[PDB]
Amino acid sequence: RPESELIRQSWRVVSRSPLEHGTVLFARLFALEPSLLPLFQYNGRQFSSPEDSLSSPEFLDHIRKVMLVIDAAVTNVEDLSSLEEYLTSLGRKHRAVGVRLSSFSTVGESLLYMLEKSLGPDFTPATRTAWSRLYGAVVQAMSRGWD
Amino acid sequence: RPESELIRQSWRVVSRSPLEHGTVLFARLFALEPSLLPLFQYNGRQFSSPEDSLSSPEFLDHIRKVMLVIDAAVTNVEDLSSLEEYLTSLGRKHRAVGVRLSSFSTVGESLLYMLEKSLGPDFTPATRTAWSRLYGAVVQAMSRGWD
Amino acid sequence: RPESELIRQSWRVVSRSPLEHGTVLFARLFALEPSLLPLFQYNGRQFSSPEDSLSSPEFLDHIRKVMLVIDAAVTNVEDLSSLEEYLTSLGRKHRAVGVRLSSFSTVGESLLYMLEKSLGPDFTPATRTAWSRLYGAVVQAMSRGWD
Amino acid sequence: RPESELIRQSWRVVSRSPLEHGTVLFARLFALEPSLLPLFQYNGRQFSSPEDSLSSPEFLDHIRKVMLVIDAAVTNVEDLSSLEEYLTSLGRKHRAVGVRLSSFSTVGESLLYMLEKSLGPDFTPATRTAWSRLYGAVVQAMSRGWD
Amino acid sequence: RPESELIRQSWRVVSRSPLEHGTVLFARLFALEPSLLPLFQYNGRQFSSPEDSLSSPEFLDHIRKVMLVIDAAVTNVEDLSSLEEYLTSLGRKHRAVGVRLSSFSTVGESLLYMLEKSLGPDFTPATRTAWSRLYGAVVQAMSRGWD
Amino acid sequence: RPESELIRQSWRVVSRSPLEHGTVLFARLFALEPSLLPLFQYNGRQFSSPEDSLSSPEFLDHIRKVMLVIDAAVTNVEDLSSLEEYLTSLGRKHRAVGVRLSSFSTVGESLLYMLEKSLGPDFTPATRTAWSRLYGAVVQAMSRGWD
Ligand code: HEM
Ligand code: HEM
Ligand code: HEM
Ligand code: HEM
Ligand code: HEM
Ligand code: HEM
Repeated sequence: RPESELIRQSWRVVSRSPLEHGTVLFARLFALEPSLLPLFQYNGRQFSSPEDSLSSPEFLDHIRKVMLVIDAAVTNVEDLSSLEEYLTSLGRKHRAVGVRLSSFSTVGESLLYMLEKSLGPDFTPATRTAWSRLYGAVVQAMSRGWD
Repeated sequence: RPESELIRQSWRVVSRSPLEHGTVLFARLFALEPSLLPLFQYNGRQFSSPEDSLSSPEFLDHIRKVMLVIDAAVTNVEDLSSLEEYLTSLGRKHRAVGVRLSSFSTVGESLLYMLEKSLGPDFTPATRTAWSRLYGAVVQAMSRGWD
Repeated sequence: RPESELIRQSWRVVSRSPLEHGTVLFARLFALEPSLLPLFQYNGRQFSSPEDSLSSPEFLDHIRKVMLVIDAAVTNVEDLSSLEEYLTSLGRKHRAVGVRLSSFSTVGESLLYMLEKSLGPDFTPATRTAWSRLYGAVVQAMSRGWD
Repeated sequence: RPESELIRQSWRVVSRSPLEHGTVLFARLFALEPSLLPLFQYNGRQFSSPEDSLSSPEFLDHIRKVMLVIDAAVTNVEDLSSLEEYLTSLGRKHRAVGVRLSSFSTVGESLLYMLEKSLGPDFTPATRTAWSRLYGAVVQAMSRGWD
Repeated sequence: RPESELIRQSWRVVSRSPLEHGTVLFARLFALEPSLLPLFQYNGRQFSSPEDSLSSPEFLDHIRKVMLVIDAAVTNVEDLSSLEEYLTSLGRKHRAVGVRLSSFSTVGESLLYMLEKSLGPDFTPATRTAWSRLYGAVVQAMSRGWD
Repeated sequence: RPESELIRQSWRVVSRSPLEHGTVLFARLFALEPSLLPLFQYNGRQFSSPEDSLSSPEFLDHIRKVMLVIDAAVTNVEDLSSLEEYLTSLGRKHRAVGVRLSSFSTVGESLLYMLEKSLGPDFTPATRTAWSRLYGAVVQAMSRGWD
């Protein structure tokens, strides 16, 4: 709740260029968990390398979608239960596409990584903790989709 | 069932040189999930790098075994319950050797990858879907081995 | 000269979002030649991983500079001797920063890679050849900087 | 129990320089499962590359802690129930820090890898089996922490 | 000359399945020098990942060609000057395709690697030395192509 | 010369545990230039992966040798011509073992990387510059070995 400001202020920097920042998050994600790459299947084809995904307009569009859902979480940072229904169904989608629930922890690490690299000295441990708890709440809501 | 032909016709190309095609599938598998490499323990030793596994006659023999089980699935594409018992026990084996059930999804992605690269324009989305469902059925049967 | 049109038409697609396309080229470059990463030294620090470079405003600014020099080459596709002086000095710069001349061949491969992935079916072998020869001419001019 | 000697004798070599050997185990671990790297969060920061973790005094200190817990397992090789309580709580810790139980299988593979490379011809299949069963017992005790 | 037998006897094992062994050599080559991958340009396209090259009939055909040139070197192990002309022109080819002379040292390391993994205990240091000198002589002849 | 103190003070931290710091430098080196790994040939065998080199007592011994030569450069920071003869012959050695002169630039980047990670805030750009120039002088002397 004091850290709701910490979320708000830190997100301001990154929301100004969501694709550039989102591309950091996804490049980091594939570096940590390369087995996620085949799950982005567009026009019946699999990306061979992570740099392949960055040439795909559909993949970059998904980066934008991801950033908009995080942006919705920031907007509702003070009460995330308003998004529970939407997030539950987003979890069910991703379950359908083949994402394991556990892969969302790597996503969280990739989000925290992108924030640390963007904010530098401004990524205080209280900012880390706040984002950890906001992201934790998002994934909690999403996890409902897996049962 | 119409796609049983799609399975049959597409497999014809790859079954003519099963080791060459199987080597693609396994090179792709280790690229996506490097932590599978230590599970192939022959003569009490661990492969250091994926290219090490390709020099091992026992490892290449396992590639041939893998291709023969897929070949059996194609032969019984129209009724896979004939193989359920064999596949259940194959799952129990792999559980014993240390493979997590979830790793079989990466195997599926590696199989679809090898088929896409071998068939090129001939890997139609209906062919993708058919193989996804055949492979899904194989792993369903195998998953019984984990309980 | 007929292929000067091939250059012009193919570049139109990519010049509309130069950073997005340039990010493909650089991600590919570091995947092929990871030893280039330490040469981008901003504020006395070295990037640890390729995804680190994508969070750096200075690094992304260099991507934009790269795309503008290629854009100048396209503008002068019909007579590149107008840029020889500028390109010679750009080569001398890069020599100073520690880039080996030979690394520019990997850059060429990364440029052709980004074009192939962006143009798909539109990247005809005549388009490949044209870009190979335009890029070859740019590097020829730049190579003067190394003596 | 005869292999309790096999454990004892084989550990003697490695316990003389625990950090050097532990560094092998961890370099191998990150090579197999790169997604573990962000879990070592010291001073609110994430390591970008595995070589980053090797410059961290806190990370090297954790290597030493790891080796001391294995050393305790060797000391109690003949009766591991004396360590059950300590190990259960160590599991609960690691659960808290974000380690999935399943990641401990990769740790086991990394431990067996380091032992094979250190012992060479001396890593007999009976030595492999003994360490597999000792490590299996340690993780069994630790797994209690996850429920 | 005594080691001409060492060459002959050691090559016998590998020449029985040249593609399988050649695939080890090339997988190792791309692992050491990933920047070689774009040089294999078939039908105007670049392989994204090393596992892509293993699905390409043209790439596997080149593996077979490579093994046949080494096989010719073994046949003329006692007098390599008979192949100088052929090898000089093979060097000129490869120069044309964009291979740097220096990359042939990595090839040598990949050849020695494949031999070590295939021969195991049979890869004696005298066998290593013999192959080093045979390969050195082949590349010496090839190096003429670069001037 | 004022920066001779900058060299001296910064080296003090790292010389207290030369193997630990040297292991960072070499892990970084293989991450940037994997093709260097086969050049460390001990007992006629090639390391498959970088983590293999860290289990080798001979390889770790070479890390110690490397650190002692740098330590000699620091001791003679105020007049490096005293070491020219020794360094020239060290260059001739390395030429013999198969190291290309150009690979020593990657070594320099790996040394600067290890220093940055060890010194953190203490690695000022004047400290970077000083080490760049000291290392540059060492390699200049070594380069004599290549002609
Ligand atoms: C584990 C990493 C992830 C993977 C592999 C993944 C994959 C996918 C796939 C396959 C689709 C369907 C195809 C498409 O619409 O592009 C999709 C859609 C979508 N994703 Fe992701 N995703 C990941 C993480 C996320 C995250 C973290 C968010 C935001 C919090 C997100 C937001 C969205 C949205 C908004 C859609 C479109 C929604 C719809 O059609 O109902 N994704 N994702
Ligand atoms: C996740 C990837 C896989 C791994 C790590 C793996 C590993 C192993 C291991 C350790 C063995 C025992 C040693 C040996 O016989 O070589 C084995 C045996 C075998 N595997 Fe796999 N395997 C994988 C996937 C597959 C697949 C997908 C198939 C076919 C659908 C398959 C078919 C076989 C067969 C037929 C045997 C011998 C059967 C027996 O002894 O009862 N394997 N595998
Ligand atoms: C081998 C890959 C390359 C590397 C490692 C590299 C590195 C650098 C570095 C260190 C600088 C100085 C710092 C900076 O201004 O950001 C720089 C500047 C610059 N680069 Fe690159 N570069 C590469 C390729 C290119 C290419 C292919 C182009 C365009 C054809 C290009 C265009 C520029 C421009 C326009 C500048 C600023 C010019 C100036 O200050 O005079 N670079 N590059
Ligand atoms: C999966 C690989 C592992 C990861 C990611 C991991 C991570 C961590 C983390 C984050 C901490 C807390 C911060 C710290 O104290 O450094 C920790 C502490 C610790 N770890 Fe590990 N660890 C792993 C494996 C192990 C193993 C295998 C052992 C020994 C069997 C071990 C022994 C310890 C000990 C003794 C502590 C301090 C205990 C305490 O504070 O109560 N760790 N580890
Ligand atoms: C550095 C690694 C190498 C690369 C990147 C490479 C690449 C190529 C390329 C691009 C071609 C032309 C396209 C083709 O015919 O497939 C080729 C042809 C060929 N290569 Fe290689 N090559 C390498 C090593 C070798 C080696 C070591 C040998 C045997 C000693 C070899 C034997 C051949 C032969 C016999 C041909 C066909 C000859 C001709 O058309 O005149 N290559 N290679
Ligand atoms: C490019 C990275 C390097 C590689 C691949 C490399 C490789 C080798 C090899 C193969 C040997 C012979 C076998 C052995 O004695 O272990 C050696 C010896 C040695 N190296 Fe390195 N080396 C590298 C960098 C360095 C550096 C930077 C230094 C110190 C500045 C150094 C200092 C030494 C010393 C003192 C010896 C023993 C000297 C002798 O026998 O005359 N090495 N190195």
